Formats: sequence, structure tokens, C-alpha cells
Amino acid sequence: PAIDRLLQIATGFMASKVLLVAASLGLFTELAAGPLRGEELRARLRLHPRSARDFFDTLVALGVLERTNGAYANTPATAQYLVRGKSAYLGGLLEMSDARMYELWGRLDEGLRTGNPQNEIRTGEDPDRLDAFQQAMTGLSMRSAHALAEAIDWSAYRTVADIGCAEGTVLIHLLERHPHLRGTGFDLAAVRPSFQRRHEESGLGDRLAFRAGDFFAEPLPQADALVFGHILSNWALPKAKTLLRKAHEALPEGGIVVIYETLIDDERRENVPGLLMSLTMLLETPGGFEYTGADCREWLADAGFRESRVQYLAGPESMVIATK
Amino acid sequence: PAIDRLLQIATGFMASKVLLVAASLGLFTELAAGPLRGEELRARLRLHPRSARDFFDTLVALGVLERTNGAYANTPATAQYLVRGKSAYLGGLLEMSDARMYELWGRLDEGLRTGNPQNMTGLSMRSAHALAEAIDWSAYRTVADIGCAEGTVLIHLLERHPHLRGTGFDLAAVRPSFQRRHEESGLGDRLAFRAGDFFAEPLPQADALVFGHILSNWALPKAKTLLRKAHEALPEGGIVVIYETLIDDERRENVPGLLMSLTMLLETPGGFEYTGADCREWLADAGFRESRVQYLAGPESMVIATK
Ligand SMILES: [Cl-]
Repeated sequence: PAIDRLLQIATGFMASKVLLVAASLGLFTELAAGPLRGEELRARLRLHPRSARDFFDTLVALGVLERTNGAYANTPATAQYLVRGKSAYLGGLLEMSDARMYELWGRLDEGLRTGNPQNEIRTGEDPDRLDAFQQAMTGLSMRSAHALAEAIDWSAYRTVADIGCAEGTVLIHLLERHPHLRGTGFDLAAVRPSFQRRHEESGLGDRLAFRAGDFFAEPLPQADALVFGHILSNWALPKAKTLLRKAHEALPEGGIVVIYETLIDDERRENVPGLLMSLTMLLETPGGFEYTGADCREWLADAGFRESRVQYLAGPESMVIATK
Repeated sequence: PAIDRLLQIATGFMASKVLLVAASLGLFTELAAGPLRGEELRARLRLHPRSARDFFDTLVALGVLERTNGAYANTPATAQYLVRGKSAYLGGLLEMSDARMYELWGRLDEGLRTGNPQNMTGLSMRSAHALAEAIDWSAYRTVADIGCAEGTVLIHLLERHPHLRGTGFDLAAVRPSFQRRHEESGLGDRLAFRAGDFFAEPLPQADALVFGHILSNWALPKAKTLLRKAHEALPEGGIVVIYETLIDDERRENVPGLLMSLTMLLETPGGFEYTGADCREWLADAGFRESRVQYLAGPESMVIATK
């Protein structure tokens, strides 16, 4: 029945917390080398004997652990993605959800009533957990980057600029996939060291450059293609529109702007991740918001772009592409 | 792939809170009289204009609201089960989850590290109805519900089977709530309340003793003591009826039961969820002649034993 599905979604915070805490404990990393009996896994995690077995068995019933003759083991997915120290490790997303986002969403009611963010802005304010979270975000960025490299005919362009490039994961992957491209990452000066470390590791050399700048205070770098990944959604609409104006001014005739986000579907009735992201923007920012491709096409029209289209990218991400 | 499903479970707290807040706001009750435009719904719920439309459309995308021409309406399921003031209302679970359980589960890690705890009528109805249908109550004349609370389950049993005489047993402080339901039922002298502490005195004698979500609240030695006392209270051929959100015997499949065991960790000093096989062992040690486990109502199962 529909009511049963509704109640299951409504009480999903419990199964969520089980996985989140297992990630914070590094449970799957403890099992990386091989299976462990419950008592040994309990001892290594410093858990109390009252509920350790219940906890491990809940993970089994959720399908994220195996158990064979009393020995717990990783599933394929947890061995691949939830073991610390592997390049594919995504558990940092769960560690930060456990440490911060679960309680932030506990303030949804106050966010909805006040329209105000409920995070550190409301309060006026672990390095290894930050690093793990950044690794997971770099992994998600990589999925978008792999899709972006195939979703656009990059042979039509010689130069690309990523606006708000952070450590430069997307730009680096684009350049590695398309050796004819030259790239410029644009971000605040504080981002330079993290970007340049990835630049060094990539071996791209002079094909990649970093430009320090504040995109709300200075012009954008000229390039054939400008990329805005999860940029416009952080700001109220008038600020987003100034960026589209700057993008139009930085591009040549025939150049493109590529905007990607966890877009809501145009009818605002299908895309759960995009709509949940709009509530995340409520909780995290003073004026940020998630939008639809149709919304963005309107803004791009106002900014003078000749044409535009909406295109699926990968996972929860989609993009709007416009031509000057 | 499996990692995508895993991530969806892990981030399930978000869609959960959307539904929990909708229940706490009484949103579905506001739509009970008919569809409302978003501005009208926002105004009636006193939500800020920044994110009200986002919130309403999240409910639409989750499949719990309908929307056309900018007007929001209940789905059949929320119209039937999430409107307050109706006997069918199941939203109490969501209101209590929003007010208490979401934050309590926020302390799951401290519960796991320490072993220490970290801390509505419609919810018992499905099990109450099934209990009256799943047992041949014609074989018995008297029944006692041990830990009867406000008496919902026992009252329904007596209404369904007019030949039965019933005793609700609970702490003295429960009597006012029980009396209210007792008066409303019209059962009269066929139903009685008996005040007592089942860890301090014998249980009421009856042909059948019912333990609905009782044993799981207490440490195993105390649960075993209650089963001993049940055996002492019953006649030859009498039955003990236990029902719980049991974990499966192999402890690898029943997510509701396993989650309930973690809820018992967070809420009680000694409670735990258990399996049917567990309970049958306890029942044998307490002297019961035979026992069986049966599915009762969805995630609820019952264990029955004969003296
Ligand atoms: Cl063991």
C-alpha cells in the first residue's frame, strides 16, 4: 500500500543513522583485510556488548554487510567505496552527514518557519573528517567531470575556464580527456594551494593555469567555454544574474556557458534530489536556492545568450548549456 | 548499482524529516477539506515564503501530495491515514518521531559505545484487530492483558468476543486513561482494571495472558520472571500470548525488528528485541508445554504457548 511506503520513508532516519554511524566508526575499514567475528569487531570499535551484535546484524539486514558462520564482512559496495585509504573512498560523505547534516536537518521546521539558515550562520560561527569529506566531494565531482567530457563536443573549443573551480577536479579531468584543451581555474586566492597540488599531480603543466579572483568583484577570464558547477545555486537570484552577464562578456561569438546543478525537473514534480537540495540551500545559505533548467534558460535569455538547452549529466546532476 | 542504493539509505534522513515536519505541521489535515493553493497553504501553516513552495513540491515529488494548476491536495493515503481526529489516523508515529525520536536516534553512537539509554492510539489498532482474529478465543472465558496501558487492545478483544471477561493490569497511574476508554466502550462489568507492578506481585489469573510489547522493554532475567509468573497465573490448557516486532530467527533480514532493538537501547536500560526461537526457549524453560510463532500483522509476530 501507499501508506506503508509513506511510513517507511517517514521513519527512514533510523536506517540512515545506522549507516552514518557505521561510517563514522570506520566499521567497513576494520573489515577491509578480511572477516571479523562480532566480538572482535566490537572490541576494535570499542563498542559496548549490549547492542553491538544488534548493530552489526542491522547492517546485514540492510544489505551493507555479509555474515557467514558468525563472521562479518564487507559487501562489494562497502569494500569498494567505504574503506578508508582507497582512492574510491566515499565514506567521507557519510561521516560529515553523521557529524553535521543529520542535526542540521533536525532544524528543518525552524528553517521553514523563518526562511533563515540553521547552520553555523545561526550560531554565529575534526580535520581528518573534513579531509575525508573533501575526498568524497572530489569523487562526486569526478563523476560529473567524466560525463561532462563526453556530453559536449569539446573539439569545437580551444580554451575553457572553470569559475569557482575549487581544487580543479573537473577542469583537470576535462583536460586529461581532451589534450587539445587549455584550461584556467578561477577561484579565491586561498584555493590556489589545493588546486596547484592537483595540477602538479596531473602533470598537465602549462596546459592548466590558476587565476585568483573574486567573481563578484572582477571580470571573468576569457575562454571559449565557461563552466559554473554548483555556483549559481549558492546565491540569491540578482547575484546569479551578474555572473551570467560576466559570462556573456567573457565569451567569444560561438562560445558556450555550461551551468550544472542538482536541477529540479521543469514541472517541479519528479526530481527528489533537486528538491531536497533546495531545502539544503535553505538550511545552509542566506539566499541560495535550487532551480529548474527552464528557470535558467530564462535568465540566460535575459543575459543575451543566443540559444540554450537542458541536458542530463550524471547521477543527480544536470546542466544548462547556452551559446553566445 | 549497490553503492547508489547504499547512499540513498544513508541520506534517507532528509526525506524522512520532510515527511516528519509535514506531520508535525498538520499539513495533511489542512488539506482535508479540499485542495489549497500554495500561498493559502503557506499562510495557514505560517511558513516563510522563501522555501514553502520547495517544501510542498518535495512532498509532491515524494508521492505524498498531489498538485495540479498550483493547487495541492492529499493523496488517498494521506487523506485516509494522515488527517488528525480520525480513528484511522497513523500520523501519531510521525509526530512522535519528529518531536522525540529523530533527535534520540541522533545519539545512536553514544548508545552503542556505552550501552546506556540516551533519553498514538491508532498505532496499536492493526495488531489489536489481528490478535482478535488470529486466536480461537471461543476456547477461553477470561483474559488478562499484562501492561494494558489505556486498554485499547483488550477493549477491542472484548468487543469482538462478547463471551470474554477481561482484566487490564498496569501501574495504578494508568487507571484514569484506562477508565476513559473503558467508559467509552460500554463494556461495563465485563472489563476491569487491576493496579499492580508485575515485578512485585503475582499476575491476575485468567485463561489467557497477553504480553503486547512488554518483554522487549526489560532485561532478559526480568522477561523470564514475567514468563514464570504467567505460567503460575494460568490454568491447565491456558495460553500465554506474546507479540512483538520480532527479529527473524537467523537475525539477518528483519529490519523493523533490528531497528526496534536499537530503539530499545536508546530508550531503556535493559530492553531488547528478540527472535521467535529465543522466546520459545524461554517459554520452554518457564514450563510451557508447547509453543509456536506466527506472523500476526505485517512486522508484528506473536508467540503462543500452552500451559
Ligand atoms: Cl563472536
